[PDB]
Amino acid sequence: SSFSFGGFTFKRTSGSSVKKEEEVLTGNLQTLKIRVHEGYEEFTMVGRRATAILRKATRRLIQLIVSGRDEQSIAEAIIVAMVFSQEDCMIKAVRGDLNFVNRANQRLNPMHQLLRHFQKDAKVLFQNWGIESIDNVMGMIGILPDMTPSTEMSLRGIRVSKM
Repeated sequence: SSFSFGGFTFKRTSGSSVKKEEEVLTGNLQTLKIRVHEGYEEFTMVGRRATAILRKATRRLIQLIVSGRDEQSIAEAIIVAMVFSQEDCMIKAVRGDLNFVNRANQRLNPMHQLLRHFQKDAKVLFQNWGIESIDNVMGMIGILPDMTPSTEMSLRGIRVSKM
């Protein structure tokens, strides 16, 4: 029930999915054969400096609650979750070709390609994801596309659990 992605251990806590291959065009008009997880799943994410609860459906982030020691540790977890979501807006936020390889010169898996692209610079990803008005929930806060806190708005589906 656990696996690694992007520096985080993911643990599925509920749900299930079936893989279906889909061929999409990235935002840079490159073909990419993604391995789409169809179904609704709940996960925890545990990294060195950040943790999260993630609920998602097929190519759709429903809820992400993130905790972390600072804005950029939090940002790291968000990037990973947005890529893992497989959302169309994330695919379309790509701005360069995906040709990443490991030290054996083997091409990274598609979801790794995407993660490595956004790990260059996540600004377009974050700007394109979507924002929403929020309610002022005790112990929680919004996070804006520039990774600063807000009590009025947040990235869509995403909240930060404060200390």
